Amino acid sequence: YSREKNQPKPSPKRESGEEFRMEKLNQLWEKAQRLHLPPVRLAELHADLKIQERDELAWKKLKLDGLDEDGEKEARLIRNLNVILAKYGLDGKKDARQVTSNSLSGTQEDGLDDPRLEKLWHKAKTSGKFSGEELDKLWREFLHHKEKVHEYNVLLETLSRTEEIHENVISPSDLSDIKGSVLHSRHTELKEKLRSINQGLDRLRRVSHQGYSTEAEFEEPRVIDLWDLAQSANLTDKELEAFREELKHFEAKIEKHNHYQKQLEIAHEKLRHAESVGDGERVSRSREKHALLEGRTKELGYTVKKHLQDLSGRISRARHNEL
Repeated sequence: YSREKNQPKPSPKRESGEEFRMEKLNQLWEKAQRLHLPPVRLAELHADLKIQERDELAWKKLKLDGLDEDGEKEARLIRNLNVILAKYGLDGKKDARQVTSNSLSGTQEDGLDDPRLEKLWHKAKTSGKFSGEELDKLWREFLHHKEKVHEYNVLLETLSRTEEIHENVISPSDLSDIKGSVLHSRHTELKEKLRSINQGLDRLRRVSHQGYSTEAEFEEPRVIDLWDLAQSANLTDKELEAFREELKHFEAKIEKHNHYQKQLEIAHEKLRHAESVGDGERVSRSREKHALLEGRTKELGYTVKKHLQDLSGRISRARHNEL
């Protein structure tokens, strides 16, 4: 009834020892142990890891014999490592960056390859102070767009293939079939995600074209104000009169420049709209005035610069009576 059959139970020996030849591998094994997984899964997972160890030995021996050269074998092993961790989703990481660092560095120098990218990078870097710290921030979002876009495009292109299957896409359906949260939802996500991305790039354009320095770059209430003082700085009547008219014209000139700038901005908007026509009309006329207005603006700034130096020196001191 009992059927003892067998029942071995000899004294225990070596209650501990080394499992894997590597401590690192041993650590991972312990991690799986604490995780606790089904018997079948544990045996299968453990087996796979064992294969990796064996393969490692083989790779070493192959190199010893002298066969590997491209290094694809090692790359395959590395890729598998990431793949296994990726599937398990145990590829956890956190920011910390220890106090010490290799600070070694010594590889190929790279940064900008596409001329278009160099335009924005250099434009800001010089347009103001877009120092690699600020440029880096802009780059954070730049690549962010590249990665997100590739995911949407890559994923779309991925499922796009499963559409021309045996070349067949048509059925007695005005809109296939929608019952809620099916097709319409996908289209909405497409417009929402793409428009968001499109708006994102537009935002970057607006930031670089709008999110820049504001307020007058000069018109300081010090230099110009000082000239205004001139009168209160105790001057002669003749010099005061010539000065009064001189200052009046200076303030009037700057004011006029500002007016042109306003019209220049509006004119620019019209140019963009007119260009949308495609007929090429009004484009030439708008461009002509566009450059002319820009020319006067630049010319005015130049004149002010010279006037600033001339007046600065002459006003330095009304030493020669009427100067």
